[PDB]
Amino acid sequence: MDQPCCRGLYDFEPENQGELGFKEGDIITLTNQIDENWYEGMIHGESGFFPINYVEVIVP
Repeated sequence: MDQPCCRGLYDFEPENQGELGFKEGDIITLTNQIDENWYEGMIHGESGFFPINYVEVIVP
């Protein structure tokens, strides 16, 4: 039982299906993944992917 989290350094509005939208300070709960480049998780009530180059995982 463990669900690591991360936080976006820069904001971004979702424009492509499958991706996850968020802003600065937005904490996302990860528990999925696409590849070694972009991960996957959910926020509030939606799922999507978010490359590490846009967030900072708090819990490795």
